[PDB]
Amino acid sequence: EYKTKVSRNSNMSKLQAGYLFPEIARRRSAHLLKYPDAQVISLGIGDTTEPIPEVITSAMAKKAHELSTIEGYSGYGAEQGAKPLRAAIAKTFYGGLGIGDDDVFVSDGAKCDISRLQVMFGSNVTIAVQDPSYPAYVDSSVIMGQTGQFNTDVQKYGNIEYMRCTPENGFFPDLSTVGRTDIIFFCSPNNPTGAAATREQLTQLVEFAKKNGSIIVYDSAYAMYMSDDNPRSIFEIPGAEEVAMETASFSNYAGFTGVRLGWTVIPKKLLYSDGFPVAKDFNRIICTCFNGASNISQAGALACLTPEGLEAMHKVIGFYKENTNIIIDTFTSLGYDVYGGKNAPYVWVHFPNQSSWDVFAEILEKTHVVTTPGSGFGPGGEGFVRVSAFGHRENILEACRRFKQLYKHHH
Amino acid sequence: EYKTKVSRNSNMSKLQAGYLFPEIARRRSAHLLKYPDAQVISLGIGDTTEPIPEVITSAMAKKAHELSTIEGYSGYGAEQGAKPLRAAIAKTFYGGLGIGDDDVFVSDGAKCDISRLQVMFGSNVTIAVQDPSYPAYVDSSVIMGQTGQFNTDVQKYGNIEYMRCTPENGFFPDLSTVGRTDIIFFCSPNNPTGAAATREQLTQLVEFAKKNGSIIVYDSAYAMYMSDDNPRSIFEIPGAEEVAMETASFSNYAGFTGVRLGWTVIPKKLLYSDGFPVAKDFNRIICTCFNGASNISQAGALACLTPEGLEAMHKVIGFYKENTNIIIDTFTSLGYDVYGGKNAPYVWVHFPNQSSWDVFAEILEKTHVVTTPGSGFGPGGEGFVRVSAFGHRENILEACRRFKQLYKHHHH
Ligand SMILES: Cc1ncc(COP(=O)(O)O)c(C=O)c1O
Ligand SMILES: Cc1ncc(COP(=O)(O)O)c(C=O)c1O
Repeated sequence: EYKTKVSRNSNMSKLQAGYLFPEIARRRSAHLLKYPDAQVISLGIGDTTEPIPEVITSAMAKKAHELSTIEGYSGYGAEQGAKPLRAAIAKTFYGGLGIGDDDVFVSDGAKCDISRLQVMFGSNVTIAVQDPSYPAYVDSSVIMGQTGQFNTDVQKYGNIEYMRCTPENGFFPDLSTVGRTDIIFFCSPNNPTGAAATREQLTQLVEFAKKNGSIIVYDSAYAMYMSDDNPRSIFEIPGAEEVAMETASFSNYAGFTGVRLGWTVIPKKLLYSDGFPVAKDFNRIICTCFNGASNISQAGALACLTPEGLEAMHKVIGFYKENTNIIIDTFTSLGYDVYGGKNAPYVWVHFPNQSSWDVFAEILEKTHVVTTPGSGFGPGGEGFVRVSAFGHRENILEACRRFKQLYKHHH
Repeated sequence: EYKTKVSRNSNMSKLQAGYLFPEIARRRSAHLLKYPDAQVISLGIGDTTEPIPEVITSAMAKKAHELSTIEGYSGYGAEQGAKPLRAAIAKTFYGGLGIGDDDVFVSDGAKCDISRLQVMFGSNVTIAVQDPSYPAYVDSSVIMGQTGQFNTDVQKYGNIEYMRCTPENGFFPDLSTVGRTDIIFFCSPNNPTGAAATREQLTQLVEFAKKNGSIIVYDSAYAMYMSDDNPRSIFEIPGAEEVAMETASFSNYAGFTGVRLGWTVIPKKLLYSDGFPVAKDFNRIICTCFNGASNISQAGALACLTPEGLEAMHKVIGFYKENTNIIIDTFTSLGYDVYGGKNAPYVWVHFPNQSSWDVFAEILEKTHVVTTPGSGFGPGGEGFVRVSAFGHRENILEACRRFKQLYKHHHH
């Protein structure tokens, strides 16, 4: 066979396996070939299942129709997003926190922003992550050349600072043990533990970044699931504006997982060591590497941030929070240590003396329920399994009855 | 003021100015402050102006409504795109060229794919570009670290092979003079020159890439504007499957500039030097750095690839081709050497012995028409201005009447 003379990107070779979620999808597909009539219930990837509220879809349908008219047609939009949407985001989520419309950048989702932020930061920064955490932070770091190879003894990539988060520390790292890095990725409520940092803990985090001259990338994608009285935005901590940016999404709030609409906020006072504003470089990246979120998706997001939109999202969130309680009760009554579920739509279940890939396979084989192995979120995830609360009520109820039946005489 | 201790990305520092199109927007604004009552006509950025066909927007509205129903709701899609859409793309545009559904990757636009491909290739490859060409290829290369500093003497970033395309070489590089690189970005019909490579030229291109062991990134975003009998896909050249990929969009076909939907095709036989298939690394990128094109946008694209969708896109394209003819005739009758226009919805007008930024400024100053200076597309664009044919008919006719009044004493 012919081969080119182009060298494969050595950062791609570093990656230890495929991305977590497609690999779960692969195993689900294999299972369905093995048992074509299996009634599979999917609680692995956190994919929303309930319809998008009509007030939101009507707005998208209306925009689509307007595109067929002379007066309603629009072409390229500003890569930063429509001004009225940036304004609605700024006031709805950051009103009174000193965030301006120009600090908000509308994206086609938070996953995409994590990678565009990483292009911006470039190959020469070092990163810290919660351990466990959402796998995109680590993988985007490897892709951009910020790391060494995967070390199989400790299950870590070289040159990444993995901050230890455990049941024992309430899933917040001991910052006195964490080494200095350029960037700190911090998710609250955290995926997969469900842990939400308190005001005191976030104050420690900002003080730590300030002393270290670090940039916090704060992921608030589950913040509207907060039940405890904790801050929902990093900008609620005075001084955050000098050290932090925030990324979020409509995915988990309006069921926009397939519609594609999120945002990032980068404050005016966030500067590199030469004084250059970080926001200006992010603007260059989005003007060069992106052409804006879909106009229809933007029209949907605008409808979300109205009294009727917020009421509709609140209801959807409430439904999923009810699902979470069902799942919590099931595993608790079976005698497992169960974490999270209070401030997030998933639960983090401890399975001692088994690898989480083995647990995943066993649950899928015996109950036809898809979960997420905890090791997929980093080495501190080993021995845990994440179970999503996103599903139709009847499916959540059925998955729990399957779990109880399997584990009742054994645990 | 407080500053972090994080070093600015040295590749961002390398960039010479802002992206071209935001810079034009800046000058347009400043012009409106100077002339508050001016009736500005924009023939600058290639932004579509006519409504999307109803057959297509109806499909998008229907999908939106379906998302409000139990049965019609869908969440995350395959990051690679809906299978029926990959299948429709593969058959409509590549039927008989040996492209499978699994070789097609649906995106939210060609501009985004170019930068995702650049993340995949990484910082250690070298690139070649047409000179002139669409500025994202160069700028994405600088951002990824593939270049040296900008040299102001020659107006070029170090370590990029700029392949000069001129009236004297028929707007196709003299490949015998082009140095070896890893990647060759090649756009046909070309933006900004409008030139479409012939079957013979593309054959030379594939032969060149094969001998150099290069990967061609073929940009066909204007291929449906083809009037001459020239190939529309690189995969029409036997051997292309070993050295080429293709990136395209619905932007210029259905007015999807704001809707956001494109694709990239990477064939099975395209391998890095260690035998690893390039498509597998692109798949890792789009599964890690992207979460799929919008479901609504995909439903619109699926509706494009039907008898009714194709007829409607044909009509839209035909309207812009007629605008292009109006513009060509105007500059021709004014005594200018005018290029492109035949196979693409823009015209590449020669203004020799002037700086193109100066010509840009003069046209805007006197006629209130925005164009694009050729040097925004690289040093090989110096001496030319690109004029877009995207506009309402009355706006095209009015711009042409203003050009005629501006330039009537230049030639007899
Ligand atoms: C922790 C976390 N970060 C980022 C994302 C990416 O979200 P998006 O759907 O907007 O691309 C997700 C998925 O919802 C997530 O759970
Ligand atoms: C030559 C060329 N390539 C790529 C693009 C990007 O297209 P988009 O992101 O709208 O799909 C354009 C603009 O239409 C272009 O002119």
